[PDB]
Amino acid sequence: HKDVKAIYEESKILDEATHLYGVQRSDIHFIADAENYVYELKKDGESFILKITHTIRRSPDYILGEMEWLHHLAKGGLSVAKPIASLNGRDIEQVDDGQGGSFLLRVYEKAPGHKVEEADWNDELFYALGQYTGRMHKLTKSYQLSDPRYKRQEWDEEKLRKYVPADQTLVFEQADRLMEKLAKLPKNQDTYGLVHADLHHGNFHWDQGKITTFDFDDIGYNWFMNDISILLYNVLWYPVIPYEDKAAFAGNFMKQFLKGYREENELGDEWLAYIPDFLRLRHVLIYGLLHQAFDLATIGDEEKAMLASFRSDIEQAAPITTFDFTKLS
Ligand SMILES: Nc1ncnc2c1ncn2[C@@H]1O[C@H](COP(=O)(O)OP(=O)(O)OP(=O)(O)O)[C@@H](O)[C@H]1O
Repeated sequence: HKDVKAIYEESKILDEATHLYGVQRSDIHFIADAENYVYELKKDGESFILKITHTIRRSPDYILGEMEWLHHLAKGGLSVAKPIASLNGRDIEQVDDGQGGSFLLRVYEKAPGHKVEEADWNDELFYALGQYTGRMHKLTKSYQLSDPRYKRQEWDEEKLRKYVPADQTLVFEQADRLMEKLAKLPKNQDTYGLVHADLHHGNFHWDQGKITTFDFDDIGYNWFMNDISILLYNVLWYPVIPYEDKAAFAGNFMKQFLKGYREENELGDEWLAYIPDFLRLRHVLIYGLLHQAFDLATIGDEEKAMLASFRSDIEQAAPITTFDFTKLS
């Protein structure tokens, strides 16, 4: 982001990171610069990830909410990429930028193992995901926010009039209609809570059967089942091995997943009926995301094809898959 780029002096800030985490520049290796500057850190045969944002993008209060939730999960025995306390004991280190803002550094453990590959993509993985997500939801039920200042967002706070062309009347009607239905869903301790909100196979590592999640940047309050539907949406979108039949792959994924999940959390079967609304809601979000990403002026025929496919799905309230999830009772 250009306002942040304008301020960042990588060598100056990374020297701070050296003073703050005890890892020399030699051992700090650039990885990405999208929503954070991301570096891998290596020391004593161990690996860590360092992320850096800024106050122009995120408040420390906000990120402290994430840190608090990770601590709770780790404390309860869930394998997560734990934040690493700086030499001053902090999970977030604020580095003054010299002009009234701060860079926000944080370091996490590098999750053991690798992103899943074709040999790992099978019913045992989908079962394991189910077990792991069930443990996660179970543990979030006992999470106690320490103060309202660190409070994360509600399900409907990250719809598309800001980013979509204002003449797409039918898009907004369907989306409005969808969000109004969803607002009426019951929220209680056994249906709704702080959840990861962005589970896919880019966001976890697999190490001889053991899952560890990372990228908790966007955690928020949401329904347990929507947390689950977001995983489903992503695995339907970019599976590691392509599937032949969408509905039957959706059905089997959720069968394997729910068998594992039922070992670890009790979520009422009435929730199954709302998997297709939640898949549709994620479709709406993506469509809004692609309008923010795309410059409609400089966009080719393929980008417009993508946009068109999404647009007619939304407009016609088309199911993302035809599988009937109520049969997995
Ligand atoms: N705690 C962590 N443990 C292990 N790997 C991590 C951790 N955090 C981030 N990564 C990995 O380091 C990089 C983080 O980069 P970033 O989140 O900016 O990119 P991404 O959008 O996830 O993926 P890509 O850049 O490949 O499209 C990714 O390759 C990510 O999978």
